[PDB]
Amino acid sequence: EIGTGFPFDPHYVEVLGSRMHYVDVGPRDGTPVLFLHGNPTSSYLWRNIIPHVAPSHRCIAPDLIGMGKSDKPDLDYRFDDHVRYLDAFIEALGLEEVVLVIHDWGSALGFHWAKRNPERVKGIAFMEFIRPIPTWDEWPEFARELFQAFRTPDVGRELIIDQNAFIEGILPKFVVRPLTEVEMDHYREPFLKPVWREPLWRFPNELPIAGEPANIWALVEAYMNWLHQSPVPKLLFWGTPGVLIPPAEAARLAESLPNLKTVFIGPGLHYLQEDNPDLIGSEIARWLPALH
Amino acid sequence: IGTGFPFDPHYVEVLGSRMHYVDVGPRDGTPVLFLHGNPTSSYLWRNIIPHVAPSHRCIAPDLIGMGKSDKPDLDYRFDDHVRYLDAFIEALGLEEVVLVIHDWGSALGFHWAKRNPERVKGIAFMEFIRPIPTWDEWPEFARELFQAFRTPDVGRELIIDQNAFIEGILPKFVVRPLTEVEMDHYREPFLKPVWREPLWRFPNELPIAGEPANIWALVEAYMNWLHQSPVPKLLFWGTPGVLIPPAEAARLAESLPNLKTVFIGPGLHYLQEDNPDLIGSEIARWLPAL
Ligand SMILES: [Cl-]
Ligand SMILES: [Cl-]
Repeated sequence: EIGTGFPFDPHYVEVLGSRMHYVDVGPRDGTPVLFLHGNPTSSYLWRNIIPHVAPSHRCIAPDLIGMGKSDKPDLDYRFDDHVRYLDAFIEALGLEEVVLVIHDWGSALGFHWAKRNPERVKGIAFMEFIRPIPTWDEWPEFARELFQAFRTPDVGRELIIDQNAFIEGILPKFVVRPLTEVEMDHYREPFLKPVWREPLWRFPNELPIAGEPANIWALVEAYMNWLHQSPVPKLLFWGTPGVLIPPAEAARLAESLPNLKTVFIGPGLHYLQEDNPDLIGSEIARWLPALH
Repeated sequence: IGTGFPFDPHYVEVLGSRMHYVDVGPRDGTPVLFLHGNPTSSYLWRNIIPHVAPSHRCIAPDLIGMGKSDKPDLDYRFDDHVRYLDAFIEALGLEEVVLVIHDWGSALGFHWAKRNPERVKGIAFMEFIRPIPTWDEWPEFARELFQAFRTPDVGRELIIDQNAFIEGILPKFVVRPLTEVEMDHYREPFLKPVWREPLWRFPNELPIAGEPANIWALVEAYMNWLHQSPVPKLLFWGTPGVLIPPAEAARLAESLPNLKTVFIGPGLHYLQEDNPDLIGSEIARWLPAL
């Protein structure tokens, strides 16, 4: 029964201004074994191979830049981009000599690194690796039309980006046994529809206005009532005309909040820190010792 | 007004995610906890912290999904932020704190303070979230936009597609002009993302029938190196395979020096998913001989 779990603590190293994730298990010394995945996978692909090797050797399995749990900087993600990031990853880890275990585009990276660093490679295990394919007749007939479409302008991006054809189509098509839903979800995870700007939209939809949404209205009314009764020392900064706290609200708070000091900061709307940070910071500093 | 952000990054793992935070000033004493709101980050506090750090530890987290913190798959409702900030505070082992809070950071800070009243030694606040009884009390110059933000479909087109909260509201809500350097700090966490670009670029780099020529030459070059190199080699292959069918495995057995070959049985391309135990155990048996 082939394992679906990924029982590996995350490790990250900063590389050319981004972070790359990697598996790092086994002893600390000896020759490390460096596992390189390809498209559209991650170190997840090695999850059931690493445990055979970890008892005797250090196992390092990075996620290529833009993949797995690695950062996704704004690159073209051409082969040369992957070369740069993997080169810097190996150097950031201070690796000397390695054994390579490589697959697909990770094999193009590994072989290219090995050719440039032959003294540092003690062995290469490889499988289903990138070699020059002399004609499309040498490409498997059952996947020829699809890969030709991937390489066809516009249509390739529709299939791979809009329809996720490489994860939903190629990946199970190129495994003989059936992948489970848990396994597909691990492969889907780095490429789900991005969170992106969701937090910025959800916040205004939570603002407590005219009783709605009711759960936030109740919670905010509760802490406003707490503030009205609490002896906690309070410091209010307000600007004019303000947004949430106009002058009239500042005066209401002066009437209603115990133990309140109020500072007017001058012109201000909502992000008062951008209009008079020096007064805000200096007044906080002056107020803090009075809290002893 | 300074535009730089001269604070070393710190990260802490919270509920499976990394949260970024500023941590400056003395390492002990009561800490001052700065909480930003929408659509900002610890960057909002960059010119206020230096007044406070001489006397007190200053901690300024980026809320989950914002700043340099991770972006897990959440709804990003208020309750999500409550959970991650609660766990952030406990992860740092904070006991008593002074709060300095703004906007949704004030809703988070006041709500935390009410639930933990023994641990709050003071609260500084500004432009904070309070119950707004009617839209009448929302300033007219921003009222239509916030009504639109809360309208189905329209609100997402504005905030997500057009970045209205960063490109519109943020400078609308500062009296002086924000500089482009400041705008770029505020834009950075929310730049249009990379997404699936690597998945499409890879098949367009495959060396097939000579193209693309730069990859063809590079791949030919390392294949020529492999054919002359004495390095120990171990090839796993399956049937029918994809890139390495049986006839190609046989050709490699003839042409590569110092090669051991292992047939794994049925296999196409991701052989690790069809026979991981044979691949892993054969690598383990092979490594001592190196
Ligand atoms: Cl908001
Ligand atoms: Cl590919």
